[PDB]
Amino acid sequence: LADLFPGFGSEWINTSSGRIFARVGGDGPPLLLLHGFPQTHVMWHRVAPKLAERFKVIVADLPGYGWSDMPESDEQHTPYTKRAMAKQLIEAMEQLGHVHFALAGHDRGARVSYRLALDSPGRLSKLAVLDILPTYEYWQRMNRAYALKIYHWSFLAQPAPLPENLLGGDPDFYVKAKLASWTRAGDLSAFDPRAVEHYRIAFADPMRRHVMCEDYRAGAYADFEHDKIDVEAGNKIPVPMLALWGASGAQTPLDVWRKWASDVQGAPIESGNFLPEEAPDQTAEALVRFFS
Amino acid sequence: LADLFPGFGSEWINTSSGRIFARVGGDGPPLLLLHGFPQTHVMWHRVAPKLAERFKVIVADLPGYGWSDMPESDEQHTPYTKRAMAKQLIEAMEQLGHVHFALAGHDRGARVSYRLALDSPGRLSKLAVLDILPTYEYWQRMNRAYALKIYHWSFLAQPAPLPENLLGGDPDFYVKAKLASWTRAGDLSAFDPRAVEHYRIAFADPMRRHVMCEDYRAGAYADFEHDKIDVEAGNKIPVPMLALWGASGIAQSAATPLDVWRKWASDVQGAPIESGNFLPEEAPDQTAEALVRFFS
Ligand SMILES: [Cl-]
Repeated sequence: LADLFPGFGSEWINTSSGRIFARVGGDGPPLLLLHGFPQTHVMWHRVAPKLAERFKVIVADLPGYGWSDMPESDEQHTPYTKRAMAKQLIEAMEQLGHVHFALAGHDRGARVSYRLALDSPGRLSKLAVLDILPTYEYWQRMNRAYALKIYHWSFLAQPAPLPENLLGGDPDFYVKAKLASWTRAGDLSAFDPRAVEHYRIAFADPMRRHVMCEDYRAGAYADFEHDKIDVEAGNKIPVPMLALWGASGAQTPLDVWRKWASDVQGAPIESGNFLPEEAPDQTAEALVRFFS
Repeated sequence: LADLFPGFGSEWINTSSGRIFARVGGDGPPLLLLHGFPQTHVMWHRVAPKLAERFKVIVADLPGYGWSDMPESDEQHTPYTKRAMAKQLIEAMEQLGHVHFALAGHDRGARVSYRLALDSPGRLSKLAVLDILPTYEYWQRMNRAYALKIYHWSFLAQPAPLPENLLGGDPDFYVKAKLASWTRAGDLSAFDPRAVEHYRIAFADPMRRHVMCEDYRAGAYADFEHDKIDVEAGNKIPVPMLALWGASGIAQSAATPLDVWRKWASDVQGAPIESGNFLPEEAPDQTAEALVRFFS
């Protein structure tokens, strides 16, 4: 497996729920980057160096993902709820002495990120979310068209062992097909082959796949219920926010986030749903300018 | 594989879209029975003998299912649309000299049946649909709760080869889990083990699994569009109709099925029966009685 982060160290960070793995580089104000599904921290390999010019950049594997430990789940999928993941990553950041930091997330990591901002806004100076709407909004939008487009939200959330059993027959094909399907190009050409190998190796492990299903089960149930409480309470994120999204993938995303946050700017980028790899120069530029 | 219709004949019926396999028994008015997913004609084995006491019973494998031929599909999934399946089965019935007949369908076969009644009502004396609402009605109900409870409508409709690839690793496990999960009890006890082996063997063929995926792809697209045209036009089935459904099945999930069917048909009756989604196997005496009384 290739080292795709020149000048970055490798850290295992202890928490009460298990170790969080991170690549760490740069100096200056602290910036945490959180990947999503079906990827690992290495999805930031194209943009993290530009960020590390100006920030101390911490590129973490989500709880249960990549090389992070996998806490044992339960009947409500608790450690893979975004609330729980946010609490664990707040603990990890405290181990480094970071109790107020900047945060950017993509996909599931962006879900952790806006949940973190709702639950513990004092932890964040600035927030970026990439290629997402709140989990509540996806579910509110779930008609025939959406059930077909984002079928994996219901499929991966089916009670165990249904998706686990299916995913084990040929995991390489499934993860490579998802990676390609969600890009503008519809193939693997936006990715570094070395990064695809990281994703494939992670996805090849049945325990790692079970975590992903627990993540989507949380997304269908507890995450949705947490979001619903905020909607009903009229809670809006007060942290300055940036919403970025691939125009060919979230997509009016800024209209949606304005209902969820009181200080948000945003922009589409010509890309599918893997912005930091499909449009790394654009994405890095927007993030550097926002966080500075 | 076992003979579950002892005494019944067999036919391999030619049509422009491929052969239809059927077991044929009894004597009297013609009655066609159409199975669904993930099953074959043998799911009628517990009610078919009783019906054969009063009707000429034709127990057919759906186009692409069981031992019927599997036509090559196309970009619109045409031969596995319920419109096309109904045309094909109309041809098959004509080969037998049946141009006006009674019809009962279950699950996908019931979808073929109500589409048949919408496109070609003159072909049916009476119609029974088991364990279903119209395809349009399931999609209209699509929200979070529904998407989570009936995931396979969207899963199996994903573009090929995604579900085919997933189902190929351990097909026995998936189909046996579907059969058990959709029964009242949640196990395989409602089935004759010999019938389960018919279902398992069919599902073990990748070409048969591909057909099933095409069926659900049609169900997500062309079948839905066909249904949408009829309900937006206010078209109702004029053929006298019976709707039966298992109380624990998904046709009675977020709907009162008879009220749904009254939107689609101008002369409909029906009733729930205590059962999951496999009425003719889970509640055979009750199902057989309802059908005999209705078609008589
Ligand atoms: Cl998604």
